[PDB]
Formats: sequence, structure tokens, C-alpha cells
Amino acid sequence: ENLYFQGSSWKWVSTGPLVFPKNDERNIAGIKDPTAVLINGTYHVFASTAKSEGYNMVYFNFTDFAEANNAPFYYLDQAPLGYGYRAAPQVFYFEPHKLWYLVYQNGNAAYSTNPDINDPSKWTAPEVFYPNGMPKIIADNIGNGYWVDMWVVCDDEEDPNKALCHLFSSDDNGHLYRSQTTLAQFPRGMSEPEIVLQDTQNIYALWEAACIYRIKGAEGTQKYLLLVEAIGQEGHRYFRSWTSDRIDGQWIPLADTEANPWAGEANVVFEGQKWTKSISHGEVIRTLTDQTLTLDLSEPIQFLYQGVDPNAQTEYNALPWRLGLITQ
Ligand SMILES: O[C@@H]1[C@@H](O)[C@H](O[C@@H]2CO[C@@H](O[C@@H]3CO[C@@H](O)[C@H](O)[C@H]3O)[C@H](O)[C@H]2O)OC[C@H]1O
Repeated sequence: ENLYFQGSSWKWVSTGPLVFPKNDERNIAGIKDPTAVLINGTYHVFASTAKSEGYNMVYFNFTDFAEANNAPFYYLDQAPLGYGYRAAPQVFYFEPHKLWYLVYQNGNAAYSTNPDINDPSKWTAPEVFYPNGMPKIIADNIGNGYWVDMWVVCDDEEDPNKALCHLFSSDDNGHLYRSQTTLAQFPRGMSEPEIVLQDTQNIYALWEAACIYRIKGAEGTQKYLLLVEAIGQEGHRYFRSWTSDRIDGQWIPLADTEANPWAGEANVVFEGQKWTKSISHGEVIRTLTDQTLTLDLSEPIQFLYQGVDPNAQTEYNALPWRLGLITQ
């Protein structure tokens, strides 16, 4: 029963908007870039806060999607994680350390740790995966882009000296990069990145917000699923997809057009409130929470994403993003 690996015909239903910025003195414009896990009935979400003044991050939890908007926000600048530019989190449990990791950007590829996801006050001040700064290959190829959207995924090889931990990132210039280190060394020792995919003619076809997941029980050419956000010809965001037999393998398109996306306006049905034409920077809500980023596709995917009123006219950082949910 790999029932929910839908090949080239993915189909979704979206909720209305589920999470809004608070009406508090921070005057946040958008809630963005979610990462989420479900643990014994509680959803744990980390997201970016966005306004023209800057970016930081929030943590919140809830048990019912209809009540998510009422969840109190823990502003992570109150933890050692702290004030400053931080955005676009990914959360997973790194089992060999018995620590949760929060991977995100701060100008570099960064991470924080915490032994208990339920205690957001303990997230550490950032440490970076690239101690000397922006890698040469990224500085050489970024142009007028931005180094964004960091993603870790580890293979499940039992031997920690053979098992690899991969770190992907984008440049808003048409490149997708990948570094690696062994499980034994992680988070230390990330290699110089390599460009693994590029779209030089249309940079917007391979834009940002990459996700790489393991498909549980899949052992061949569709073992790994790559999602990347693209911008369509009328400015609407959607996700392209590819598959491979390994994380550092060759990626072959799966559902990779605007007309037939992994998720986009074309294949998402709003059965209730219809509030966005963009399906942007999202993540699958994971129940298998460890560093292998494994999805069980015997069950429907829930993908928490950011959407926005298509009629909004603001500067990009002031756009009124809200979180919503698509379900198979
Ligand atoms: O503060 C910086 C952020 O603004 C930045 O976010 C990216 C800004 O550019 C976005 O891409 C644009 C989308 O709309 C099109 O019309 C433009 O041509 C694009 O450039 C991108 O999606 C955002 O991630 O990230 C880095 C921050 O320092």
C-alpha cells in the first residue's frame, strides 16, 4: 500500500487560511515557511515571521487545525536562538544525539538544538554548517540572488561512517546545491557544495524551498522525492517534483509543470474558503520525525504551506502570507 504516491496525478484539498500573524506589538505581516511534526496527537510547528523590518521565527503547537490560529506563539528570539535575522526552519530529531535540530538560515546555513521540542525556551544560539562563511561555489554563482532554504536529509545506512547526511540549499539564481558529511561527524564536516540541478535559462523554474524526502518502503527509482518551488508565468507559486534512487543521485522529473505540478493551483481543490493561487514554501507534516525525513505513503500526505491573497499589493517582505493545509 504505497497508495498515496500519486505518480503524475497528485490531487489535493486545501483548507482555508489556518494561521495568521498575531495582533501584537511586533506587527508581523506574514507567517511563512513552516516545518511541522505530529507527535502523539500534538502538531508542533516552526515558522518564519516576516515584515519589512526583518525575519525571525516562531514555535507553536495545537491539536486541532481549526484551533491553530488560537495557539500562542513562542517568539524564538526569547530563546538563546535570539534576535537577528533567522528564517525558514526545518525540524527533525537527530536520534544519535537525542536532540531535536532546527535547520534554518541566518546569512549562512545554520542550526540550533534542543533535547525537548516542548520547551522552546531552550533552543540554542545558532551555529553554522560552513564555518568559514559562504562557500566559494555559491558566491561564484549566486549573482543577485539570496542563499536560502536549507534542508538536511540523512540516508538510513546502519554504519555511521558510511551513512551520509546531506545539506541542500538554493540561491534564487536557478541553482540547487548539496553538501554532505557522515552521520558520525554531523553537524560538523559538511563538504564544499556541488550544484546538483540548475535551470539557467529560467531561474524561476528551480527557485527555492527544496524538500527531499525518503518514501518508506520504496527501494528503487522512486525511493526519494525532491520538491522545488517554481514561479509560474503569472507569478503563482507551485511545486515541481522529481525522483531518484538516492539522495545524491540523478533526479528525473515526476510532476514538474505548472499544468501538472506536484502541488499548485492546477491540482488543489478548495472545498471551502478559496484564498490563494499560490502554493508556496511548505512541508509535509511528519510522524516519522527522525533525520531520515521518511514519509509513510500508506497514509495521506498533509502539507502545511504558505498562501497569500493574489490581489495583495505590497513589497515582498510585507506580503500577507498565511499558513494553510493541503491533504490527499
Ligand atoms: O530579505 C530577503 C528576502 O526578501 C528574500 O526573500 C526572497 C525575495 O525574492 C523572492 O523572489 C522574488 C519573487 O517575486 C518575483 O517578482 C521576483 O523577481 C523574485 O525575485 C524570493 O521568493 C524570496 O525568497 O530572501 C533573503 C532575505 O535577505
